[PDB]
Amino acid sequence: RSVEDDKEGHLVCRIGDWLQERYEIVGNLGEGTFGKVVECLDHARGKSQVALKIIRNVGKYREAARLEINVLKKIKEKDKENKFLCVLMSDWFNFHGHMCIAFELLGKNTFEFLKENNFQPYPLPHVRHMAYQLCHALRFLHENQLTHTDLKPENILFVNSEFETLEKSVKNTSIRVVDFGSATFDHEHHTTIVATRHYRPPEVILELGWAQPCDVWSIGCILFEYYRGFTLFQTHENREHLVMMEKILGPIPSHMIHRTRKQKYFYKGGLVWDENSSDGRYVKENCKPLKSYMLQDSLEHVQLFDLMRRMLEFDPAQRITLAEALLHPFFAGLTPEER
Ligand SMILES: Cn1c2c(c3ccc(Cl)c(Cl)c31)[C@H](C#N)C1(CCNCC1)NC2=O
Ligand SMILES: [K+]
Repeated sequence: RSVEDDKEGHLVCRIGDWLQERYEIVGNLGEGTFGKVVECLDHARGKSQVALKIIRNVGKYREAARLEINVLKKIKEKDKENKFLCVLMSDWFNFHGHMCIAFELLGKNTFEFLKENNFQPYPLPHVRHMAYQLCHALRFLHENQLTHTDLKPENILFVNSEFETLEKSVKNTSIRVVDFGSATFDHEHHTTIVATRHYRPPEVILELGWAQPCDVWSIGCILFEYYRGFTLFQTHENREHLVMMEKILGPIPSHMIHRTRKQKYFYKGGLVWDENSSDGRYVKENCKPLKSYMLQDSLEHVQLFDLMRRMLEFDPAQRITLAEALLHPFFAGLTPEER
């Protein structure tokens, strides 16, 4: 039956409407300037649960999602045994201008969970299993001329976020990667600024080109966050961010300085920073060498920090690959099953 759009290009629909005389809406799950994501029953797969992404009837959002779908196709094509932890897309159609993409319902994101637990960090066993899934999934993606570009706790969902009480622990540490809306093939237009602030690597800030090494940094940042419960780089300005990195991580390689069109942030090869000034006192207090954030001395932890540091190399050409990461002695600590 006839549908309708609003003054802004959103499909008009609430809980109880159908699309394709197949999908029944029964929940709201997310919204934005892309459109809606609604829970549905696939009344042509015995009423099984789906997340349906419904995109605004607008040129740029609709073309953005043409590519989102190409990526999901490539993935489904490559991960037949269903083993590479990237979200399965079950369906996709152009509904009266609106692109819709259905996926398997999943549970809470690793951000929602963390904040529902008062920002106390995941045990290290959990950190290890999730780091492993993440390394496993994006390696798959990277041997397929793809880069995700927007990895963060919000974009990683528990299959099943049922928790126990202790302070909360997730019964099941299985996660999916999600939101391939930003993912770029090696051969296609690289958007310049990419990733959300906290998870953004230096070669992007310095506008020096990016590729797969972009996602590895994102992961290094995310693991720090799983391990401490709080972000590595708590800033919203490019100059402070580069200074925090240097204070947490070490001196930027001078070749990356020689090369960046972002000269404004540098004088005679040094970053411009007022140590003795409001923002100074704060970063001096708070931004410390990576090894300082270790919460215990034991091996598992040292093994973790070596991976994080390798994931957080300034020179993207130097940074660890995820194929390398998979062999790291941090991942000798894994059970048979967790393997
Ligand atoms: C709850 N949720 C959401 C998405 C999902 C994609 C797949 C699945 Cl199975 C779920 Cl449950 C999702 C969307 C995507 N991609 C995003 C869109 C941007 N942030 C990441 C998830 N928002 C959701 O509400
Ligand atoms: K923020």
